[PDB]
Amino acid sequence: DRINTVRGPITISEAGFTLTHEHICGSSAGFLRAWPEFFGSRKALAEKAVRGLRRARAAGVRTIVDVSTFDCGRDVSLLAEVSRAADVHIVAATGLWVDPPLSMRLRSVEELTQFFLREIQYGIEDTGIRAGIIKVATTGKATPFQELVLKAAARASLATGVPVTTHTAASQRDGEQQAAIFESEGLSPSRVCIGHSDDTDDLSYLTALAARGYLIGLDQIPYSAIGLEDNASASVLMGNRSWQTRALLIKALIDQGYMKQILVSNDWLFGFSLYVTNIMDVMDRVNPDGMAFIPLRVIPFLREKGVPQETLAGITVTNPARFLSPTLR
Amino acid sequence: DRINTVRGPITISEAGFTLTHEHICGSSAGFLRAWPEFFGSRKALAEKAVRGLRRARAAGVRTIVDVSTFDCGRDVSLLAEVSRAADVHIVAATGLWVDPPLSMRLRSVEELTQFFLREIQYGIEDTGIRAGIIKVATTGKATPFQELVLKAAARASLATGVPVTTHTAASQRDGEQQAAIFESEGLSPSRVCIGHSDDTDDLSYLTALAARGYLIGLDQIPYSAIGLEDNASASVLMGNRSWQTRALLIKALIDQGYMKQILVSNDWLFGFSLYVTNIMDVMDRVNPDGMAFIPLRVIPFLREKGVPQETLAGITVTNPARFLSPTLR
Ligand SMILES: [Co+2]
Ligand SMILES: [Co+2]
Ligand SMILES: [Co+2]
Ligand SMILES: [Co+2]
Repeated sequence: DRINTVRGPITISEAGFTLTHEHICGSSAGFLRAWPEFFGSRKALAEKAVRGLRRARAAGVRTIVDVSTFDCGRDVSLLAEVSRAADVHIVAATGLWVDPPLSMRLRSVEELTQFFLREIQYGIEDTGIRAGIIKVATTGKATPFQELVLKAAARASLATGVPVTTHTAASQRDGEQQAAIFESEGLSPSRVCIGHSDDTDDLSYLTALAARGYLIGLDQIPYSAIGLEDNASASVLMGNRSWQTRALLIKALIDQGYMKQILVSNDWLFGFSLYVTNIMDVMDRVNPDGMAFIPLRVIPFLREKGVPQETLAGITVTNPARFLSPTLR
Repeated sequence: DRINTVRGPITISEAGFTLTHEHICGSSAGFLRAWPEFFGSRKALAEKAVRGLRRARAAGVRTIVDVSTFDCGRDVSLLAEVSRAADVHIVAATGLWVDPPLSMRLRSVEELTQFFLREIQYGIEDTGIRAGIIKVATTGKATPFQELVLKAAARASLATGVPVTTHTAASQRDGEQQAAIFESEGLSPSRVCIGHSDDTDDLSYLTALAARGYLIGLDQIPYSAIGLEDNASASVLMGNRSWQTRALLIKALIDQGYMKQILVSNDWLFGFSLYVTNIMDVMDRVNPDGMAFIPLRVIPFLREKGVPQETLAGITVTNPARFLSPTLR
């Protein structure tokens, strides 16, 4: 029926063209509040985000999913503010990313489940803003704590119908262990997106997941450190393949007959404190289109390579709606 | 000649009997706001904290220094709220503890100096509340990042006259390396307290630092896991020496001529998310006096051993006043 946004519950039909993996600000918990000058200021960060969202909107984007968790420095009232100013829906996330603090690392699976459910059914902090997605992450084989997080995510999903989205190291085929763990919890693959899947050339790894009912997150399309290979921080972050190479996996998955299982995005941000301090400037130099990269560059590129209009709109409208709309299957 | 508190600057006289290493809540950045139900509720924690402070105040305490940092879950507005309600002065801290998030770990010594100076000179978050102390931490030999934190603290202190206080593993003799770094930065030992120094009975270690002019933090006096031996968390946290063993070190340093270098405290808290879930309950079971433990139990203990009121007054009033009052020397 309805989807939780930072401005309240909306009908599925209001989502329209959705980017399913983005960030307003990728930071750490409390870091934006304690040190806004890292980002110019809170106001300059907010203005920059509103500019970016209005540009993506002019290009046809109606909704983004901010998959920043607690430990990724999600600041939900910032998300609320830029949503209202830009008139772009924003779905906020719960879950845990790859930098949980000690107060999280020491929690049991039952405690974590209570936490994730809190931010979905009760709200995030004291904002009354409720998460419409759960974000989790592994980086290679899951640590014992990550195993907890994945189970807690599956359980929160199973109690609410809110889907799970993942950060992976696709090159190490993380999606296979993630999926094995999600299924052990009785979670339906149709409530799970295996993200960062565009970082691999292995089309078999992808179609198998797709054939199992999972969604495939081809969500870092503009990421490439070509031309700046000596920037270590950009190189680890963006890798060494072209955006066209990343974008061509969309076509490949379509040609295998799995367009229904594809979600595309930019994984873009407007502030970034988690690498070298000017990583955001370096990324903006790589992709001046920001979040409008998908509608402005990827969509025409794919149409030029022969992909039908109906298909590109199914991937950017139908699939996100079917993914976000609350269900157990 | 004034000390910053959460309710504004106070005179030296107003500080009175001061506990120099305490916590309202030991947690992680943003944890209390994201998950207050871990602590019953923010209201239940506040009320416990307020009752706690009123009790300490009835026992003679006028001021506490909350040495919770950003990454130790400092919530300065909670500190401001409980300070007003109980009419106990609270000095807030800057610095970093042992759990810095990625957004902190990637920062340079120059950036860390900037952030610490922000919190001292500009204010904590958007509160306008200024830190009156810098807290740093090592656990054995400093990591590459902890070296940067220590250097940045020395520099911040050097620019403001605001003192530095440390978390140590006393058994690893951390004070010796902390001192060497601090001195290499040209920071006066009179502006530094080497904390958690009561965890060891190594007097040659303590008197060497005390001889250099360092203040010695005997700050976990009520910590003892005697009785609850099989409690995993309580033993690691509190060790196996009785409180009277910890307290005797105070008398030890007095008798070796160092009463002016001694600062005493409980290292007590009213919420704690950094160990097993019910750690606060267990600790309250050990020390039902809370922050009143120092004035109600430790002070009379020393008095019975023949330590004059004049000497006790100097340790609990004069010493904290000389320590907190801004100076480079
Ligand atoms: Co990611
Ligand atoms: Co992301
Ligand atoms: Co400590
Ligand atoms: Co402490």
